[PDB]
Amino acid sequence: NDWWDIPYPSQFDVKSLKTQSFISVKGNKFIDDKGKTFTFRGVNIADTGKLLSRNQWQKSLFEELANNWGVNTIRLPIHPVSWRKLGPDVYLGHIDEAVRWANDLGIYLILDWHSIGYLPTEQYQHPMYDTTIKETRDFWRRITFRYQNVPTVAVYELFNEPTTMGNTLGERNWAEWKTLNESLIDMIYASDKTVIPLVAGFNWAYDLSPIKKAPIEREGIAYAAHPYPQKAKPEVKNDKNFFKLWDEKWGFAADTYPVIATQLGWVQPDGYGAHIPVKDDGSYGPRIVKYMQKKGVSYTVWVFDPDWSPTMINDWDFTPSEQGAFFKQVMLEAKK
Amino acid sequence: NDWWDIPYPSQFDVKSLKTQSFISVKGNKFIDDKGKTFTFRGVNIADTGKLLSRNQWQKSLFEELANNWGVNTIRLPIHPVSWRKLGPDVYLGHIDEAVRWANDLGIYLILDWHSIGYLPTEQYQHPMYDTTIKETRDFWRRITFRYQNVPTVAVYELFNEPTTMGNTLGERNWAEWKTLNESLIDMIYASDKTVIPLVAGFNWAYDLSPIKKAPIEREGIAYAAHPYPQKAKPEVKNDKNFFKLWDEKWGFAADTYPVIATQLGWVQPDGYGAHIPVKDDGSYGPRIVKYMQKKGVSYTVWVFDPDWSPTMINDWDFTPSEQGAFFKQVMLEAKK
Amino acid sequence: NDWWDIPYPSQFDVKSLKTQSFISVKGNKFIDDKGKTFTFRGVNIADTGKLLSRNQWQKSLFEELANNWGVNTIRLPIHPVSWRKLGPDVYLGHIDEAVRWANDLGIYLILDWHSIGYLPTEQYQHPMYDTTIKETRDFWRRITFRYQNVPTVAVYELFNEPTTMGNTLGERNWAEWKTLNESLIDMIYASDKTVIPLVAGFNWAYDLSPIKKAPIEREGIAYAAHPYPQKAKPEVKNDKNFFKLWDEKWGFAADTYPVIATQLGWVQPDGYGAHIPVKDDGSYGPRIVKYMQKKGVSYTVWVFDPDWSPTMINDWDFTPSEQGAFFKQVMLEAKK
Ligand SMILES: OC[C@H]1O[C@@H](O[C@@H]2[C@@H](O)[C@H](O[C@H]3[C@H](O)[C@@H](O)[C@H](O[C@H]4[C@H](O)[C@@H](O)[C@H](O)O[C@@H]4CO)O[C@@H]3CO)O[C@H](CO)[C@H]2O)[C@H](O)[C@@H](O)[C@@H]1O
Ligand SMILES: OC[C@H]1O[C@@H](O[C@@H]2[C@@H](O)[C@H](O[C@H]3[C@H](O)[C@@H](O)[C@H](O[C@H]4[C@H](O)[C@@H](O)[C@H](O)O[C@@H]4CO)O[C@@H]3CO)O[C@H](CO)[C@H]2O)[C@H](O)[C@@H](O)[C@@H]1O
Ligand SMILES: OC[C@H]1O[C@@H](O[C@@H]2[C@@H](O)[C@H](O[C@H]3[C@H](O)[C@@H](O)[C@H](O[C@H]4[C@H](O)[C@@H](O)[C@H](O)O[C@@H]4CO)O[C@@H]3CO)O[C@H](CO)[C@H]2O)[C@H](O)[C@@H](O)[C@@H]1O
Ligand SMILES: [Cl-]
Ligand SMILES: [Cl-]
Ligand SMILES: [Cl-]
Ligand SMILES: [Cl-]
Ligand SMILES: [Cl-]
Ligand SMILES: [Cl-]
Ligand SMILES: [Mg+2]
Ligand SMILES: [Mg+2]
Ligand SMILES: [Mg+2]
Repeated sequence: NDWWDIPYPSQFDVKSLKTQSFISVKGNKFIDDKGKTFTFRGVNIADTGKLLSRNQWQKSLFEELANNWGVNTIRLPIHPVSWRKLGPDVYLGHIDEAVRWANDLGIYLILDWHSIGYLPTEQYQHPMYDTTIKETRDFWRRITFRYQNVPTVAVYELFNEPTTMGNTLGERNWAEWKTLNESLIDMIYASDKTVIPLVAGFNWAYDLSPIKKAPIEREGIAYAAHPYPQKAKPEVKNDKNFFKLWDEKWGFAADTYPVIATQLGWVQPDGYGAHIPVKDDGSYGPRIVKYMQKKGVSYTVWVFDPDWSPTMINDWDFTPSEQGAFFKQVMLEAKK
Repeated sequence: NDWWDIPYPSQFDVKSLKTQSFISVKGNKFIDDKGKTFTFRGVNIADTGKLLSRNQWQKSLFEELANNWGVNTIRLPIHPVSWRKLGPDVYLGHIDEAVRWANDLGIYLILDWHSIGYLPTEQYQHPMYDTTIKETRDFWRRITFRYQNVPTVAVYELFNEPTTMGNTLGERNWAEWKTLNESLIDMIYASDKTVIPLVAGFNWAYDLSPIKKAPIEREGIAYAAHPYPQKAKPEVKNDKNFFKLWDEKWGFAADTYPVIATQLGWVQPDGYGAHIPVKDDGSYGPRIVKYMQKKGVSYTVWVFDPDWSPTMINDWDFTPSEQGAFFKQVMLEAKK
Repeated sequence: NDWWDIPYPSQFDVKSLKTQSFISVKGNKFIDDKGKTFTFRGVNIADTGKLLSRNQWQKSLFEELANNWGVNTIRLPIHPVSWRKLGPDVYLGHIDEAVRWANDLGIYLILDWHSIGYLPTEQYQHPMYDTTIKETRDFWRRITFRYQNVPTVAVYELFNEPTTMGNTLGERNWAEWKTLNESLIDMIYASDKTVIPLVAGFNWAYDLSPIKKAPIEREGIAYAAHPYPQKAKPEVKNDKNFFKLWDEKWGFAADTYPVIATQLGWVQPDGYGAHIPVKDDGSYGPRIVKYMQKKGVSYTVWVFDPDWSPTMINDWDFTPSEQGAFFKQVMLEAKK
């Protein structure tokens, strides 16, 4: 009504949660607050607004994943268009639901500001990802305040997929991107020092190689990787050659910092919603899992949804897709 | 209708005003155009839009202040949300009213772009204060053009209360803020060299100390200070200790440049709309007045409104509040 | 409907066009792809949205110009307010029409992002020109993608008229403007290397003199000039004195780079829609044409419209205005 009476914001009520360990960074590993090494293992679900539109934003979704798919983590890809469409207040109210659901089940959330493009020039792959530096800062300001001292919310993934699309969106420049990530980290750490910022490299969060010489100059962070099957292109398709290429671009990072592969997965080239870079004959599955397990790398498969591809499920009865069936058994075995 | 026919803007008609002295900066003082030392002494009123909503935007308001409260100055806190809500054209049309009313009564206006936060990152304490560098420049561009050669409009207070809220809004950086103020000053001086820009420091316009080594590198400006009672926190509460702390952070500035305390005031801790940093037992009143009178510091008390706190009045019949009664007698005595 | 289903954009179908030479830059000249020196000679028409509003956006308009006025070029001044009003999708669909019409007639288009002001501070002469760096980049991103490999679209005129209006809009700074143009060029060249970027100087695209020491550091570009009659102000009004002043500020550029005078023209001081800087007794016409022909300078007269001034026509039956009659004969003679 009267703009001067608009309330100041409130923080999530931590008393509403059951006891749950905080996850933290220690050297190249995540650890829980009992000191035990921890690996994020789980899935993406679709944007909250997408799920709400078909009445699929429900605790039953989290229960299925925790109880039947072996997950300890769900990644929420918050699309800026949806953040605007629902509005911050309403969107945050739904994130609160996810927090309570995850907490009840003893699982963790990665909050992902889900854009694709080059934030320093504010140019993007598609309008669903459109944002500004101002809006991006404000999202992280609001999130960090609201979820202060909440162990369930473990990771703040600052910007899903940095890319300039062959420099059509701007001139990719590591120093500039590094500085902007450091700026976001500083805002976050000023508000909550317990959360783990997750930083991505260029080429759609595939190339971490700039961190060899110029890593982000902040402690307690982890690095993202999106090792989709068609990103590495060896002439001879075997474990050794893929492993070497992955090592060069992103895997080396796990020697020094924790790494979360926050997107990975495949569909057959003639399968549902097939597109570059997610097409594969299936051999990628065992290979990427072997690689990640060798390096202790964390992961959230894309995507546990029957509409968005590559799918893990064929329907809302959770009939597994090819990749779904594969990762389900991997996660169930890892949980044991 | 057709965007190509939208008129270019017009300037305030100076022929509509009665003769009134221009106020200017000379060394550490303000002077009128007869050469006599001048002190701004007055009050804030509420945002124009707030007053309009209850039909309280009236000349009778200015008349009460000039005739009965001893003021020579009114500060208008133009909130960006209200600037947008009324629209520039309509808001400026109401500022024109204030100009004619003030001019008729021989009093002056401070125009305050009333935001709280960190403009370089475009992050703010509350959405009522939300703005951008672009909108802020445009506000000053429009204001400076419209009120060219108008003596009644004396001071352009560029940004009410700079703060990063413990670096949650961004990393406070004096060089960056100094440069941005210099940029705004350059736009203003390109359009009207007679106006006085008023520059604020960090910690909600409390800390001017960076100007000891790095003052804004422009002539004819003054500095703002917001010495609310709870800003200085001496262990022993007496004149000497408060004076020393005020000296350290803002009072020293008055030795070299003119200073306007554009917000100050108090309410009892159990009084109406009490909040940090405006709570005091009342002893602050005599103390801040003694301090300002000693240093020749100008001031506008916050706020001459019965709804917005700390109030100077309890109702629209102008029943004085505690601080209202106090400052009313101070201003009346100073006017004599 | 559902934002995740919003289509990715498509490119203009080059198979829809008849064969037409590409125009390119070679040293200080334009050449066609047969190697012959080429001069752009033509007119501006009004903004597409302006023409649509009165049902004047028609192929008949292009046919009149190509068949009866001797043009080989039409400049389209795309106003940001109109880009927003129609929306990118609809505006681009109308530009597609112009492409097909021009191509059919064997003539070329200059696409002009038609703003006036200082892009680095995002401050402008009038709201019809209002834009941001983000919107400007996005316009060029969309344009370059859509018209890839289209010979008909020859020139991308990045920003119509740079000016700070006496530094009221910001502090003019060549290094800053040069860098921003280079940034836009890099985005464009990443998407289509065949197009010709057209760069403007300060003082409403009049002053190219900064390029003597600090030219844009990219190949294949041309420079704009807007030599309106009142821009040069010799005390003695003859060819020699105007030529010298034009030489100093913009004409020298044609010695080293190709130049397009993308706005020029006049109306009598007591004529229709007369204003600075377009007022002249008519002697300017022969003088500017003589000057341009001497230097091999390309041009598009402002403006072939009966409402927008200075006009080339008095009505939609194409009754020529004074300047219209003059330039019509110049262009017809040049075409022969
Ligand atoms: O396009 C060629 C280039 O592709 C590059 O890979 C991109 C890839 O990283 C990206 O991965 C994710 C997106 O992050 C995610 O948003 C998207 O979700 C879609 C979903 O696929 C649709 O079914 C649904 O309707 O809408 C959602 C919207 O979020 O899922 C993909 C993984 O499938 O996807 C984009 C295209 O969407 C890829 O462009 C690659 O890195 C380059 O090498 C390549 O040139
Ligand atoms: O919040 C803790 C921190 O407070 C810091 O002080 C801030 C103070 O400087 C600021 O002063 C003014 C505002 O500038 C002014 O906008 C506000 O007006 C309110 C009014 O109080 C309400 O009654 C009304 O409904 O809405 C108007 C909107 O303009 O009045 C205050 C003075 O009372 O106020 C803010 C809070 O509003 C303070 O945060 C302090 O500097 C820090 O040390 C402290 O940590
Ligand atoms: O104003 C004083 C200053 O004028 C400066 O010249 C400007 C001049 O370059 C500019 O040229 C073009 C504009 O680019 C173009 O947009 C405008 O179109 C108008 C048209 O004139 C109207 O009839 C119509 O209704 O609306 C369109 C909107 O696009 O046409 C002019 C040429 O006539 O025009 C502006 C004013 O419109 C000039 O300010 C000059 O360079 C300075 O020296 C001078 O101080
Ligand atoms: Cl990239
Ligand atoms: Cl594909
Ligand atoms: Cl601060
Ligand atoms: Cl309080
Ligand atoms: Cl200029
Ligand atoms: Cl004029
Ligand atoms: Mg947390
Ligand atoms: Mg004035
Ligand atoms: Mg082309």
